[PDB]
Amino acid sequence: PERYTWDETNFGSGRDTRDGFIQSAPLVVPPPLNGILTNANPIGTKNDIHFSNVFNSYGPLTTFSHPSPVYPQGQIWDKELDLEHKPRLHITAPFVCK
Amino acid sequence: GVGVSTGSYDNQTHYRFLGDGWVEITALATRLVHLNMPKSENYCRIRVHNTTDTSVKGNMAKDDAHEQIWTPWSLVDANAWGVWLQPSDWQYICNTMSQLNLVSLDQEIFNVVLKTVTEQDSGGQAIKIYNNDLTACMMVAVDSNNILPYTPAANSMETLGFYPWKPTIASPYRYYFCVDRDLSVTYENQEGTIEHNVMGTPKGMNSQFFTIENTQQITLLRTGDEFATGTYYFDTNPVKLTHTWQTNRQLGQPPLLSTFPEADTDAGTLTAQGSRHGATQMEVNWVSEAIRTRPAQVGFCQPHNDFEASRAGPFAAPKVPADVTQGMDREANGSVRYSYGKQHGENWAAHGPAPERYTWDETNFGSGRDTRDGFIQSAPLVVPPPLNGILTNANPIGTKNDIHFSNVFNSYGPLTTFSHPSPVYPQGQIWDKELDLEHKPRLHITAPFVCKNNAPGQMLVRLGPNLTDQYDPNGATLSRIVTYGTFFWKGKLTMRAKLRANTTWNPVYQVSVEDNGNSYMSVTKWLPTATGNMQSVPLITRPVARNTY
Amino acid sequence: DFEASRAGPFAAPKVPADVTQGMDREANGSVRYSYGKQHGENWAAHGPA
Amino acid sequence: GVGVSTGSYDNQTHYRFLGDGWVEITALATRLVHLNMPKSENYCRIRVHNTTDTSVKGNMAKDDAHEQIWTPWSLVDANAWGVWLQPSDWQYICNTMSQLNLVSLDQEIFNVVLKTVTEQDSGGQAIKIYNNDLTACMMVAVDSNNILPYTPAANSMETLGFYPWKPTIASPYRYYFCVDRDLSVTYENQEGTIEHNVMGTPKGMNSQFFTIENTQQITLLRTGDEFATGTYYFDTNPVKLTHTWQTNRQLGQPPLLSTFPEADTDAGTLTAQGSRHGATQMEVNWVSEAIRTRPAQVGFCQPHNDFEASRAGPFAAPKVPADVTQGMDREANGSVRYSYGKQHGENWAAHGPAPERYTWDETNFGSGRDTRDGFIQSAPLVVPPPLNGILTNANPIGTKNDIHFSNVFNSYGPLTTFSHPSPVYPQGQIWDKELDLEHKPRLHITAPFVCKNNAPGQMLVRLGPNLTDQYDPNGATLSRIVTYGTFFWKGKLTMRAKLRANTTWNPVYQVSVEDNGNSYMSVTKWLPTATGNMQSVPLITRPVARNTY
Amino acid sequence: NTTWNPVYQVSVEDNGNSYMSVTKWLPTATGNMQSVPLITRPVARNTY
Amino acid sequence: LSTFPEADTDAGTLTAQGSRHGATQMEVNWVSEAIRTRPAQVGFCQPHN
Amino acid sequence: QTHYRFLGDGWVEITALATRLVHLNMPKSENYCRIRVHNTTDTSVKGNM
DNA sequence: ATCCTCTATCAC
DNA sequence: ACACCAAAA
DNA sequence: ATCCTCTATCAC
DNA sequence: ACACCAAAA
DNA sequence: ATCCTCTATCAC
DNA sequence: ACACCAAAA
DNA sequence: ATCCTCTATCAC
DNA sequence: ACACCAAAA
DNA sequence: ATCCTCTATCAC
DNA sequence: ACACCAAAA
Ligand SMILES: [Ca+2]
Ligand SMILES: [Ca+2]
Ligand SMILES: [Ca+2]
Ligand SMILES: [Ca+2]
Ligand SMILES: [Ca+2]
Ligand SMILES: [Ca+2]
Ligand SMILES: [Ca+2]
Repeated sequence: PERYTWDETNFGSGRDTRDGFIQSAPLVVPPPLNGILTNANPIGTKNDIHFSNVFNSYGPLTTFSHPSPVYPQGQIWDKELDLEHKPRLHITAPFVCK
Repeated sequence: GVGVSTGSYDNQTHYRFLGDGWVEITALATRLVHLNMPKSENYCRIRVHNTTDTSVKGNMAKDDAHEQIWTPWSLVDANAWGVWLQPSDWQYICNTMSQLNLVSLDQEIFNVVLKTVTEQDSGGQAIKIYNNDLTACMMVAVDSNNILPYTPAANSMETLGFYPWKPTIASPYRYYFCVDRDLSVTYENQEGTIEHNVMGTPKGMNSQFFTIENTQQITLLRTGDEFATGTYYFDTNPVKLTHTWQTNRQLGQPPLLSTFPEADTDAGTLTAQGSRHGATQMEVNWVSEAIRTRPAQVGFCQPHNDFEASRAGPFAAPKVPADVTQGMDREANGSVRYSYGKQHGENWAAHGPAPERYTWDETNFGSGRDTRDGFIQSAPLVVPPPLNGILTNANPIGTKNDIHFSNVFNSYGPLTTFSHPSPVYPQGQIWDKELDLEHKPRLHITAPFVCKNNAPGQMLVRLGPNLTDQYDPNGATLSRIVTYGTFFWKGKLTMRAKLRANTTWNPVYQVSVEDNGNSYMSVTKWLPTATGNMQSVPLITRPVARNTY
Repeated sequence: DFEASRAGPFAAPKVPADVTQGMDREANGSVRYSYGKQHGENWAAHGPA
Repeated sequence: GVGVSTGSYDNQTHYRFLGDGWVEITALATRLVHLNMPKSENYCRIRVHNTTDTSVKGNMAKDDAHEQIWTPWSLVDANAWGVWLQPSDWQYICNTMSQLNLVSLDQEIFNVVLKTVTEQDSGGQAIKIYNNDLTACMMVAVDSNNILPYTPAANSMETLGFYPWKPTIASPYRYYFCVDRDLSVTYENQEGTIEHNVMGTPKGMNSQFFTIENTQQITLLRTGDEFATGTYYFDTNPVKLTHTWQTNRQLGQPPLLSTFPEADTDAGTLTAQGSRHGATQMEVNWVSEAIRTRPAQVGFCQPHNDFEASRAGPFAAPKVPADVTQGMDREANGSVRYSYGKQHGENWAAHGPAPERYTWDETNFGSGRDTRDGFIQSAPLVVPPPLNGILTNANPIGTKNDIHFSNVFNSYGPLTTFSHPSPVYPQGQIWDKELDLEHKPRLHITAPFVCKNNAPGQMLVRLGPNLTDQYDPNGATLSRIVTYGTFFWKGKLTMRAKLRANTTWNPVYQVSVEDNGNSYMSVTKWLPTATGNMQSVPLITRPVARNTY
Repeated sequence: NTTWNPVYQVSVEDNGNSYMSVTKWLPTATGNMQSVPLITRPVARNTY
Repeated sequence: LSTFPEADTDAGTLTAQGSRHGATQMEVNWVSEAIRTRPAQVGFCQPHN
Repeated sequence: QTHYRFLGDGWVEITALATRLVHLNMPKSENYCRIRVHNTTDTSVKGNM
């Protein structure tokens, strides 16, 4: 089968794991060592597993953009989960019936 | 056709009282603005790279990389409490009301003054002669449709004077352009190099260049002309004027007493934790205020100094302000630090360029978090936890000594409910536009009022190019008669509040002043000096206790 | 997730859910009630228990 | 009576959408114009002879001989796309519409500024003082009846600024007069002399001398005055916004296939040319796409560098633009070369007087001609032609090595059908007057729109003679107070277009931009510099494929 | 249209090695063709 | 801006981070695009696999 | 076909027309089958899940 | 306040 | 946009 | 375009 | 000139 | 004379 | 303050 | 149930 | 056969 | 005789 | 069950 990867175009919303870092306490001009966790330091003793793979930035002030539709192959509309508490959207498709 | 004023000075504030204790506050702002020729005759796409700082290993959190577009136009922002109300008033409103809300805004420009300067007396010394040109003109325009990007002046303490009897000037219009900056991570000295600290060039897909002239209707103003706004109506949500306290530990039914105090000293007791009724979501066969079930989660844990980065570069993540707690964890519960300066506070007689600063600690108690005491137990709950049976604010993550679960833990979720921040009196921003993102943010920390629909068009101004007898278009760079001007600006801001109701018993915290002391609230602070200098210190908004359940 | 504020410490509430084969109770917020004779109990149950 | 603006700045563009996808585009142009005293106080009948160049043997094609009449008046031409629309817009229109047409024009002058300069400070150094005279006036007039000869400014890149935030000035009014110049033919060095390179004197029968003052109604404008045009209605033919391709070889019924391809590689075959049905106008008993009969002739052969001459002197014959073809035969299919300069493109930071140039290759394919392959066979057609049985682009005419049948062959005729040229975005001319010749030309290469009836009267302007205390009419030549001025010009241009329909399958060529590259279409080109410099590069008009049969 | 500077448009390109090459949305000699996903939202927005 | 470019090459400069006006939610006595206050958070960090 | 109906204020009413020839043969199972699917062949590996 | 060289799209 | 050039624009 | 510390001799 | 001070100015 | 990127709170 | 953004504000 | 590349001789 | 191609067919 | 901290689901 | 919280419930 032929395959195609779709890279979303909502820039300014993306994230570059490499440069993402958490400093500490009381902010310091140039951080020590044990004063900043980076995408190098390993979590739970695994070499390649970093804070990224477990960090969730989401929250109140977290605002973003609805994905886009993909021309051929893409899905158009979709039903909504019958869950008393719904999801802010489906990645499955663009249009979700209210 | 000239020699007759075109407007009228009025910097008053009216409290119109209506029934059921509703109130119609009316803000009157009049101000004298000065303005001189924009150095660049055109639009400049300028870049800014601080290699001088980005090059250091630890330094990144000091990154100022970006590329703005400099417009020869100047903005007229009044979006800052400090511009409308009088110290005392803010007192009054806060000490007396229960809620406040934006209603409508009305702006007005008039009494245009245009002058040119001629540096003469070359036959004697070096003097300067002042005189006004009548034909000369000014230019105004309003981006009502908001085609241009939003540029809040408080976003830089560059709004207008908070002092009426003293003039003021305008911040020049400048806006961001698309680049795609990149910077690597490093610490104190480490080893190797900063692998790559790049900037970048304009991308076809996101290049956006506007021009006041191709977007708005510009109006010419000579001396006798005058300009006036429409009347914008705010479509916003009101802001409570009361702080809260209650935390998950104090929500509803206090446990039942079995032991009653004897004297005003000793306390009382409850029933056996083992043999006590109630509910919990832990397996233990007992009960404690700590583990008892509550309606929802008040406040939540936020990640400390979460510098994240995108094609733009790195930046600190914003975060919902909250009480600092005994833990004095500021950066931990998003307090904010302002750096205002002499048109917005400062003393006045303060020497040097050193700006005055103020950190604001939010008053929504019961919502704060004390990092120290925060801890995660394990599995199957155990009375007193082992060691490898509880992670604390001591244990280090990813091999770093000072980095703990706090700096990466995010408590947020469905049951996580909190309170909208409060406004800061002088220096504070009032309203703000909303991000055009199909999925919005539950609020902005940037300001109190966020417009549900479209928002106040920004008011742009610029002097008109006063030409000389010599002019060649193809000519390198050329002369223009020196010129500058002034004009008054008048604003109208209407608000709606209601009087608070008294129901307690025990009096309650009120914003007050104090005799000549070393007290934060000391009259003298809001008083003139012998030479006439004064400062404006932020004031408490929401002096009175609320209730949340 | 015992968190704490000016009030003191306390366990964070959490949306109940199925426990799963994993029998992870405290993990998917099941709730434990401790009612007593006007609200259940047998009746002939002895002691304050 | 002064100190109050008389008009309003607005350089916007509105797209009014109506049903059936029709559209009403509205162009708004506002511009600041500067103007100084006309050196000649009168009308000058001046002559121009470039003997310095005409004298050489090969040189003639460089002849600039003529005699113009210099009027102390200045023209205000806005007839140039670049003045109305914004880069992006032209994109939009072209990428989205299917046709465009002129509708109406409206001009307006206002906010007059008149100043005099007094060079003083002779008691110190050498300064210049600026100040405005109120009583002073400006003069405007409109040759609505078009008594004066037409003088399109694009006919010289001297129209108005294409950049709004930057001022501009006017081209002075000048027009041709009757002489009867004559020049002989010569090459590289030859022998003998240039037999006679004469100019000549005014002829009684064709002498035509006009004067703004005896032809128009001049209106005086002081500072508080203002002037405004009527509202001209264009009576013109629309311009398609699509290029074509099909050539005589692809018109209608493709021959019948007898052999069908096996794989995406190999091709298919037709039927025996001998044993194939169809029609031709050659005697041969076979058939081939080359000789088959077509509806008519698409495009035609034009004579190369056909310098012809009349009582005026020599000049190159104009010629209907067309595709250049693989043959890259520019001068052969009339592409055009423009030499614009900084108010009309140029970069800006380009050094020296060197003007920037651009050659425009027409996009009406299937209409072009490749000189190389063009050939004439003989009599009675022969399968493979002899030698003296076919004249090619190798064989020389009249004993000159490089002069072939092409340079003298004219393919034009009844069955010769073609396409109207296209407009060029910046720098291009919009409309034009028609020659008052009882027998007209099927179009002008000069511009897209030619007025069927009368046309837009030219707008003339001139400053008024500011006299001194000293004046003698019989006096040789005399003083007048230095003076110069400015004013804004506002134009309104309305157009009508319709949206294109999508019917293909396969997407189609669209005008787009590209990331920071070495690409012709690179955002950066239409962007400001750090000091604020920018250029305007011509853009493709008719990006989309049409159909002609 | 409000910018100045033109803007990204979805277009095709001559017979190349370009992602956007007419030929992709064209039939073969035996009549074969593919459908390649296309860009939705070629044009720059604004969010603030 | 406090420093204006000379030629289409070199860039411009800002004011002293220490001596610059604005607001931030970090304790430092300076200012930088990186730490400055913004309206809200655009995009967010998601857990990998 | 596909029609672009143009209305004022630049609103547009697009109309999609789809016609297609469908083929269909007898459903092998005459009934409803509750079938199961386990890929032990892959689930058994250590890394694979 | 533009209509084909006047006034005068005067020829409406 | 009448108002299309020489009449009945 | 003056009314008792606002708007508002608003309390007429 | 009501219009007077705390209501019904 | 401010309404969500035009004109046009035009959608009243 | 309609006029809440994509329709029938 | 043919009208100038859609619907729509829709522009009657 | 209006219904003539870019408007008011 | 329950309506979001008063009177007052008073805002109907 | 208006009566949805800050206006015109
Ligand atoms: Ca609008
Ligand atoms: Ca005439
Ligand atoms: Ca006239
Ligand atoms: Ca008064
Ligand atoms: Ca408007
Ligand atoms: Ca049909
Ligand atoms: Ca009650």
